[PDB]
Amino acid sequence: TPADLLENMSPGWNLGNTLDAVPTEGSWNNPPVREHTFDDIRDAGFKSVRIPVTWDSHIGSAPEYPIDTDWMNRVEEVTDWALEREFYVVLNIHHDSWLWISRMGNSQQETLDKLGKVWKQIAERFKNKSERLLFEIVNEPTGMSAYQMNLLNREMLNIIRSTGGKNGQRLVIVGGLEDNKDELLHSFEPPDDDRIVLTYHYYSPWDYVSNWWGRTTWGSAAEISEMEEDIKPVYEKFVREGYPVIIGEYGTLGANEKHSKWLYHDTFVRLAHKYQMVPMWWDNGNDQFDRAERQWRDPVVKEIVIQAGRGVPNAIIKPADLFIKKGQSISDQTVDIQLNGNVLTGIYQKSEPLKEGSDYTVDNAGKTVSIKASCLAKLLQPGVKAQLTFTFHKGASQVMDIILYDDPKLEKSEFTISQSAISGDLKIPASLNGTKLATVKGVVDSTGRPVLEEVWSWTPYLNYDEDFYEKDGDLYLKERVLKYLKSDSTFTFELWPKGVEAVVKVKIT
Repeated sequence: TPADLLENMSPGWNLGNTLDAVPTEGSWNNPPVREHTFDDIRDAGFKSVRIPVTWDSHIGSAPEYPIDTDWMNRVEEVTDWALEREFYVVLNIHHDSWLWISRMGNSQQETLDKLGKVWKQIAERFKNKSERLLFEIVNEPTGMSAYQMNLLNREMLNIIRSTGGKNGQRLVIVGGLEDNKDELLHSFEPPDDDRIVLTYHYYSPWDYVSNWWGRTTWGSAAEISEMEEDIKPVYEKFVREGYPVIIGEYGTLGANEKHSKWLYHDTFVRLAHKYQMVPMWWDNGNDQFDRAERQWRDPVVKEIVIQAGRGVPNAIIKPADLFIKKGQSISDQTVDIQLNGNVLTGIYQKSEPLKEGSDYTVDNAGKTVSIKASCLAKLLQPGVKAQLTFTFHKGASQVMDIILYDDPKLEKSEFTISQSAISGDLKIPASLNGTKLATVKGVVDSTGRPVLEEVWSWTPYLNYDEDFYEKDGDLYLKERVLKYLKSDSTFTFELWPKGVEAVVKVKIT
């Protein structure tokens, strides 16, 4: 049942940008995966792992398309490591989707024949593995009609089932075009098979999860309702008619603001759990778990996923970052808690409890905390001076950073660039003094229009990572942005806390 799949697999995590890298494992930002990484993911409490695999460069010539023996052995080695740790494991065909499977539209007979020969080999090799191994037919398929998609699912499923044995009953994961929710609802037709699982990916709102166009925060009543409105119809059409469902990918993709990130993950994973959908977290190796340091970049959001993935609601504090300016008058500070049914059990500085009464008070409802000013003053150069851990009877703890900040200071605020010597990003050395980068906008000085008008006409706000970023306290404008510059322009780096900014002028010769 869908309930069974949820109990057994929720929550999951993706081994992203690894076996799916191009041309081979280790070609991108992760080295080839080490066995102990699976021990670390198990320590975290994930019940399942998705192992995206890109087969492309390891597939031999027509007509038999033999998969390189060393590659097949490697994929089995990693898959076995995961299975030995009692994970439910999803094995797929990944970036092949746009590398060659998208030739389906223009050359179906040849492409479908090739994919069939590939799936037959994968199915044969993994035929005798535990039922904890699931096959996913193809990641985010594109370049074909909805009819072709349905045909592809049917034909590949038939190939897997025809190998017999344990593959006769193995769960197989199928979706619509682009693993898209709307396609699943409207153009997808379930194969006639009672051992399939449906899938879609979820990354909405795209501009929030990616921090595009200044969308730095998430969590309005409208946004929460829209998220449930995206998910509920898949439950109504499919889950309550008995189809298990896996959300093969979800998560933030560069969004950094802490409260919103925590709220987004708690809300989504709780909705997934509510509607009996298995949520599998996307992590490209730089997003969440640091495999080299063997620690999570944001431990709190991980604990939120682990608890919400088990149907345990998490309490959410606001603010998550408490900004106090150097020199400012220190008053009692209010912390609101969205309890989500939980009860606050204490507030700690590491292992040392704060004293209720003198350090802080709580209202009768237990959801509004006042941190007394003398306590704050004791807790406090700019930077993180303290971390307060809010513990709850159930669910993840919330950690609030106490940050002393001051006005950000730029060594240089005006830069000259020529249109013919542009090569690499523009570095803007800064002393951010405890502040954090939120977003950036760029305006052409003479016209008042967006610097990137040629691509995004409606806004001057830029996109995280592809246009701007912060690194080691310095600010950067990407080469992409510089190439669109025609005359003198002004960039406004908006920081946390809100209202703090740094203005940089760029002169064009």
